[PDB]
Amino acid sequence: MKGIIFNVLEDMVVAQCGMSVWNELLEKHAPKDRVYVSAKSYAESELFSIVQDVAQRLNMPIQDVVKAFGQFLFNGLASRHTDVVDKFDDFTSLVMGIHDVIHLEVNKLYHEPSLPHINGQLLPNNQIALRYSSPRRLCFCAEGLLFGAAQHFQQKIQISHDTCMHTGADHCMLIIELQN
Ligand code: HEM
Ligand SMILES: [Zn+2]
Repeated sequence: MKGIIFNVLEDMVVAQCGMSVWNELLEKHAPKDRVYVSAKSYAESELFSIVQDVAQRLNMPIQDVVKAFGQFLFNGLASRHTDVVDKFDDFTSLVMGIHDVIHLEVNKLYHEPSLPHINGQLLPNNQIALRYSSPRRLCFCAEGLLFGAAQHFQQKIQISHDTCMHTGADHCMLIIELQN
């Protein structure tokens, strides 16, 4: 888990709960004197432990917190990597470009990143079928990021997530319908 993800999480937690809460979370869940360097890889367990704590504090499902973070995360990534996002003229182009374009540019900018397996099909009814697979099981973060990307492009969307790893499947299937 690259530090940039933790950095955007910090922005969210600090903005919503204050720096003392963020530092408390780091004391509880990260090694002593932890500082998240954007380019460096960290144990994904640190991220999950932090988000698990937040979710339990709010008495919410962890996956709803993860989805909220995902939506927040798109702007966090877009802001830090504007050149990458600027490559896309619309929502559909971005989503269909996750596999080819995003994956490439991240591997160019980061040392040994851990990216999900994402594959998109544009269907003749102009729905997008997005397959997700990852050991991290962060499909709800993916769902959140898609909504974030939709907001960015001023595009309204609906997502059906009727196959999911969290129920035992070896992948998730996110059907994205663009609406008016
Ligand atoms: C709708 C658009 C996107 C989706 C669905 C998506 C999906 C994801 C997900 C779900 C993760 C969590 C890791 C995992 O699941 O294994 C991730 C990680 C990541 N994504 Fe994306 N992403 C999107 C856009 C972007 C963009 C625009 C960038 C720009 C650079 C980006 C760069 C990254 C980076 C740097 C990581 C962390 C990799 C690591 O921790 O090693 N993503 N992505
Ligand atoms: Zn899923």
